[PDB]
Amino acid sequence: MNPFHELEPGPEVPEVVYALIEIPKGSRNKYELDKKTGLLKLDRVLYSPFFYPVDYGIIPQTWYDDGDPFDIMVIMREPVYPLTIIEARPIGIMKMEDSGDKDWKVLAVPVEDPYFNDWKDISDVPKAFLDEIAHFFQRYKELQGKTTKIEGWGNAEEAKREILRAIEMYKEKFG
Amino acid sequence: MNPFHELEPGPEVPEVVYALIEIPKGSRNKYELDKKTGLLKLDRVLYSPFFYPVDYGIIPQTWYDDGDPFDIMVIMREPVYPLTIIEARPIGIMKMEDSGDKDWKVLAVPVEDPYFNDWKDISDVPKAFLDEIAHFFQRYKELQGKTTKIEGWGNAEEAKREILRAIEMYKEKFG
Amino acid sequence: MNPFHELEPGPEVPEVVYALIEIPKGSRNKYELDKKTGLLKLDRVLYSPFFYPVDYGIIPQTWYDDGDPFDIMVIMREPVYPLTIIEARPIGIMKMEDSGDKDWKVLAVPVEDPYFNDWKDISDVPKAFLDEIAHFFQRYKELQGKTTKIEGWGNAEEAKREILRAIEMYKEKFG
Amino acid sequence: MNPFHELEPGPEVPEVVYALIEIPKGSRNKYELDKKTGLLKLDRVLYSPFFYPVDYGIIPQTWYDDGDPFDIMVIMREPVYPLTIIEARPIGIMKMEDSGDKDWKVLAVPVEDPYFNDWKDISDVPKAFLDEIAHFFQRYKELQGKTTKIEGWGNAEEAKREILRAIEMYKEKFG
Amino acid sequence: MNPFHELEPGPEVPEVVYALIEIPKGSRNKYELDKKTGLLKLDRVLYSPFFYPVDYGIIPQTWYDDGDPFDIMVIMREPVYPLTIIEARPIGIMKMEDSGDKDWKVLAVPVEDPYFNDWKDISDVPKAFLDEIAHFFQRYKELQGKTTKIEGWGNAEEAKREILRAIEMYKEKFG
Amino acid sequence: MNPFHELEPGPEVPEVVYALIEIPKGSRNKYELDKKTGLLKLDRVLYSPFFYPVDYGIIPQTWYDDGDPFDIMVIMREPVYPLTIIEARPIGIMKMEDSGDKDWKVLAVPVEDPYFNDWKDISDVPKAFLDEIAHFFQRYKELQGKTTKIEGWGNAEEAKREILRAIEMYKEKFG
Ligand SMILES: [Mn+2]
Ligand SMILES: [Mn+2]
Ligand SMILES: [Mn+2]
Ligand SMILES: [Mn+2]
Ligand SMILES: [Mn+2]
Ligand SMILES: [Mn+2]
Repeated sequence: MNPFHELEPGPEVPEVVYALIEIPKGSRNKYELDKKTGLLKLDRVLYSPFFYPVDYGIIPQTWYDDGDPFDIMVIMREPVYPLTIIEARPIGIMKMEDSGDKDWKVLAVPVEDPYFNDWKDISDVPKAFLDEIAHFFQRYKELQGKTTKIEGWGNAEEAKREILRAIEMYKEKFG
Repeated sequence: MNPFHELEPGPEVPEVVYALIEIPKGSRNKYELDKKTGLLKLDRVLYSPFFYPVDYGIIPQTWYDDGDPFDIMVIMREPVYPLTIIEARPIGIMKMEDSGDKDWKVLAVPVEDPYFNDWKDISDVPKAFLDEIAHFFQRYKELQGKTTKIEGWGNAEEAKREILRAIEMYKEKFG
Repeated sequence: MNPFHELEPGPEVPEVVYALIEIPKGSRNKYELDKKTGLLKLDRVLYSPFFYPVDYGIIPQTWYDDGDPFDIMVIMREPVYPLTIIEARPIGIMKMEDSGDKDWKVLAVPVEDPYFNDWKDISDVPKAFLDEIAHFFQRYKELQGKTTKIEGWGNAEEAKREILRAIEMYKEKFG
Repeated sequence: MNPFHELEPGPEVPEVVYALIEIPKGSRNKYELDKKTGLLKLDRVLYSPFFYPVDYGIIPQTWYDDGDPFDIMVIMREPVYPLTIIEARPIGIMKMEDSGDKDWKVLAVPVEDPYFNDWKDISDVPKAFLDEIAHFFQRYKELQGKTTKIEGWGNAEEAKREILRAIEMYKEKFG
Repeated sequence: MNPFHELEPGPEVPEVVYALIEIPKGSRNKYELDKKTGLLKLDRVLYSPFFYPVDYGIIPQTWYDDGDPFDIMVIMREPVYPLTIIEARPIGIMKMEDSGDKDWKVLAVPVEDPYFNDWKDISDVPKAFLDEIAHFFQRYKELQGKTTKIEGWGNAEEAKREILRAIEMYKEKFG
Repeated sequence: MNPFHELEPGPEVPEVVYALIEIPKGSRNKYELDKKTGLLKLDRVLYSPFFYPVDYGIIPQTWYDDGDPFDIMVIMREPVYPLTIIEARPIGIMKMEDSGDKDWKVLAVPVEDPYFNDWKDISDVPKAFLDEIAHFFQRYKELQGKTTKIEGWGNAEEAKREILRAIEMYKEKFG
């Protein structure tokens, strides 16, 4: 029972996808779905006193250029628990490379929080909030000798194209 | 692996049942067991700044008039995590309709918290605490245009009859 | 010393005011400044499982129609501690009556959280969030038999005029 | 100003007293009012992984056999912040000796939490909860080599007589 | 899907084992893996206001003298969620009997928290921290009439011998 | 009264100093004592999702090259509340420049937490923890366009000399 393989990418792809959350906002512990058992695993404790600024996880049945499930960041007011599924509306995409392939990350809002009803595109997000997320990813591995370049942000349409591409990559890899 | 179908309704039905908790007390996020995978899912974020006043979930292998597993509310001092099983003693039952069928909810205490040892019936609960729970359910969907009528509270015996009825409903539906 | 009397209403009244916080967002306990002494006092525990949706306090050296210091609600991502001073930009005002008294409340954002840099008027707030604040005040005293009437929301300009009026009422009262 | 000296012992002594809280329920840090100044001070960190089971503080303008202000324990569902004033109804008293000193402690409920409306005497408290409070004081200083003797619990009447006695000791000491 | 049987004892036994956490540090609720379904279950609420001083759980595919999976205590700065796997370096072992067979417990640190990089043996732990853990286990069931004798602490080498013995016990019992 | 002016620098200067805490570990809100009044004020919300890695405050009756009270960082397992006094043993000093000003900060442990009994100098601190504190100050104002230079860490002896120097600067400034 590995929810990464068992759940479909979403109920109305790519307008609404499922986000399987691994890390709640506010966590300094970096969790991930164990590849084998699908249990939650501690990947590492961040080397710096930083916390995930968003609920962070993966879209089920996706694969990406970086050889991982496609990352998704969901803006939740109250963080969820790890392994919670959220119906999420993609509104943009963070463009970054940590190495050699794209490690881009979808930015999304919960469909079922009315607070975010008018958040439909990247332009709807407060600039300082985008800058805080980009900064987190730019620096959170700095003490691990890792450097990352944030290229910028793409819009909702680009996010949705990339989601479809990641769904196709998963089908091509696993069938 | 869906714990709703896999776990028995309880170790000594209906004097002690299992409560599979979906929502810890204090949550504004309304979680539920995903029908298909049995993973935790965000159903919605409550539209108002209210929090679940009890640990809330379902009794495994039950079905009810409203076409859902039978709801159970467990009074915990320290909330549990979602998907935690609690051995629970039914002490009463909240009578309400949100629509057209009974959406009644068992009120229970943890067998293994000695704080609640003398809580055996509805009359053992502070009146204001019952009124706070009823009020939560009366108003928590008010901004979703939903109206609910709380009829009142039934006693431990009535709660136990309803649990047995819900166990029979599940057997009749699924076998 | 009593901070309600010792602090000025703000550093750039009424464009920027001091909010002296009594109740952090997420509190079910209703604290209030004892103007006998400067000390935080538990006014009551809310009768329902509701939490303050905003950091809630008073503007120093103000008074109001309801015989209290003028209320201010500050939108904070991370709640502050009681008795914390926040430099706040008024962006609107909630118009409500409590138990027959005009009991309006300023809505404001923290000047020094860049997240809110572009919140400058009431139209900048998500409608669902305004609705949730109003609903809270509509229902939080319902089990206490008290009645509130929410009239609606005024804009930043009206909030600022009310601030000036409340500043004069303090002079009228104590001066 | 020093709130231990500036506040009265209560608004309706000894039926209702002020509890000036030093330690919120759930704290492992042992705070205490610095009666040099009014300020909260870290007295120590408990040597064991135990937490205060009650909101713990002092009654203003009291003194006691052990050379401290008279201790009061308030049963709060949601803990208050340190230095919060609570209007408290004494319902009993814990009789204990600390390091050879009479060090009894009032047990009280908040007047303004309707949850506790019918708690008026020591027989209203769950026995397991009384046991847990006593056990905490029995063992919390064990790694510090200190010995405590818990004698038992007295009723509301005895608590109130002790409150009056402690009020007179303050006059004897400072008056 | 029972993670106790499904996961291997560790990636580099016995230098690095997997710790499947049942109870996060700070919990008063005592959780355990349900024997049958492998869901988290509330075993009991501790009878005293004590909290687990470490993240507590089991090593997968182990069995011990006491007829349970072998216990492991992991020192985490930020507690994990129940059912999280942690790669853990054994540094010592708490020797205790609660009854008649050894109920010894491995003490470990997370490999992937650099804070603990130089914690490799029992001598690396602050004495007061060992004393706090031993005290917790000595007293936490005191109100349940249970008495426990803490014998002392063994070193990293002894911990590793015992882990290997527990791995062999599991193979002998289940195959 | 203003605790920065009313409290002495410590009970056994400079071996033991008072730390007046402004910011609890784990805070993203940057609080500071308003030396206009004694009151806690929100200075800003950090622009990045970082949290203070230490309990952060000032030493009473000190002043410094940067025109502020001398900064002190206290390593607390459980964070204290703002405005809490902690008796602290200096063990080292972080040497850094903020915006062109010498802005060094004492590192200290609480005298009354036995966990830290053997932390008496800078070599007693895990290197990763020193690195995480420095990194925090290296990057926490990066989105604010401010530059900091971390020089390194000095030992307990140097910290204590700096404390004496800062005590004299307060006399120079106010005396
Ligand atoms: Mn990726
Ligand atoms: Mn139902
Ligand atoms: Mn008002
Ligand atoms: Mn005493
Ligand atoms: Mn064992
Ligand atoms: Mn400085």
